[PDB]
Amino acid sequence: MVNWAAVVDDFYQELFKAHPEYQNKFGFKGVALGSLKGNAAYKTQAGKTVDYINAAIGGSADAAGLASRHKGRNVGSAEFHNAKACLAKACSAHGAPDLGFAIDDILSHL
Ligand code: HEM
Repeated sequence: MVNWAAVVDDFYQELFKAHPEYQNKFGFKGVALGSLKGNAAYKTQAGKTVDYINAAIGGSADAAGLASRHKGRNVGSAEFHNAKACLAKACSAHGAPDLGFAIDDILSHL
């Protein structure tokens, strides 16, 4: 099966490398990027991200609800466009399909 967990790990490496300040909104704020896999807050967040991807592909994802939740953290369209780029890189590095369609669905509610 597609190793979405590995894709997600690379995604966060790309995301926080390009936009380190985004990491301050998370429970693993301040943690060195190279050590995130050993952080409990990160493990939970990564798991939820993997789940969301599998839900988008599976057809059960609630893109409107995820979009609203992000707005509730002052995360909007600009951040998701940046994320779209980081995720494309991560997908490509693992021979996984691009997930732009899934991010676009979230964007349609931002
Ligand atoms: C590919 C793009 C993204 C995906 C698939 C994604 C997915 C998710 C998911 C599934 C959750 C859990 C929501 C829940 O528990 O109901 C979450 C939470 C969150 N996301 Fe994202 N997200 C993305 C982009 C971003 C970006 C660019 C930021 C910028 C800061 C961000 C900030 C947050 C924050 C602060 C939380 C809450 C963390 C917490 O509860 O400790 N997200 N995201």
